[PDB]
Amino acid sequence: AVPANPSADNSAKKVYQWLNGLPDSNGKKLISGIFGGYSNIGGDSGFSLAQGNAIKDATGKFPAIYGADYARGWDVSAPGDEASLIDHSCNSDLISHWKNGGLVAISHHLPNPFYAGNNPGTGEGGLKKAISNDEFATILQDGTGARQRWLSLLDKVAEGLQELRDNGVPVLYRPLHEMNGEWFWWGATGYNTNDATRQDLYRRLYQDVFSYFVNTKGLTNLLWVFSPDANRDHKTAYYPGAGYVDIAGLDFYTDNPASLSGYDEMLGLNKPFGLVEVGPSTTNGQYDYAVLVNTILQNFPKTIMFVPWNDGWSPVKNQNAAAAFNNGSVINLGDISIS
Repeated sequence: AVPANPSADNSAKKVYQWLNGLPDSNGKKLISGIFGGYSNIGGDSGFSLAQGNAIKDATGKFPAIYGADYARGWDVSAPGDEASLIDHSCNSDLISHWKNGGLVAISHHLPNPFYAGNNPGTGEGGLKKAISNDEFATILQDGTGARQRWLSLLDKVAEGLQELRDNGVPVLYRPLHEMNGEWFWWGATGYNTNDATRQDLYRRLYQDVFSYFVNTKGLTNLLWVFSPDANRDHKTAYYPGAGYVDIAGLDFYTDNPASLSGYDEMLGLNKPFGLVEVGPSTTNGQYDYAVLVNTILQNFPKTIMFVPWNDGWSPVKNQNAAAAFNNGSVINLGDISIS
């Protein structure tokens, strides 16, 4: 099994190979992570090492994967300043993390390129502003204002991913996540609706990102994550195909960790599978993270990573983080051995 980009650099190739071996691995086989936050926002949700350091304090382990998100799609910008809503100053810490033997994961709550200023007259940014199939289609038509903002957004993401490339850092790159959910602009029109033409447009949009980044931007360091929402239907209806995807993901929020649906559907892709976003439904500090680690290990053994979200989803703000992260089968920072 080789990366989807035929030009994948050595660093990305050796990581992907190592990920492909872990379900067969006797000892450690389940990679830990945390979401460190959003690049360049204030307060607890902002990116820093704080999320990791709090887990080191609670568990004595630093998560193996540190996640950042480049974008604040919930905020409006000036029309023509849309790339202001993408920031990658998080990269400096992510590079130290790779250098200490951790892995880096990038998502982006992208602004909605259909709207100048990412401003649809809604009272906020267009992150969760739905658009029709006709409106969505304009993001893929040469010469449109939507396509121009789209590429401008992509350029500033690419800038950040290129810096990481130039420091020899492979990236678990998770674009256009939870696409089978009705909430994001890039996602479904409806709640569990089977819209073939939205499905086709999403596949086309993901493929647009893939070739832009693979050809034009020479982003050799990316392992492409396709992570639908575990609590919505038509999970693989949005799959762009084996040629576009390196890692199969689910975003999995629940009060009962055993209730995961989509597992065998997603194993069908024949890709390394991860719970690339994880936490409770109810943000009340009762979620048992040791239960999750055991439930994975016993019931979803092909699973090779778990990445809790930040805030009230963090193991720190919940139960038995220590037990979860010190499980004999868990890979934390310091535990990764690659040729």
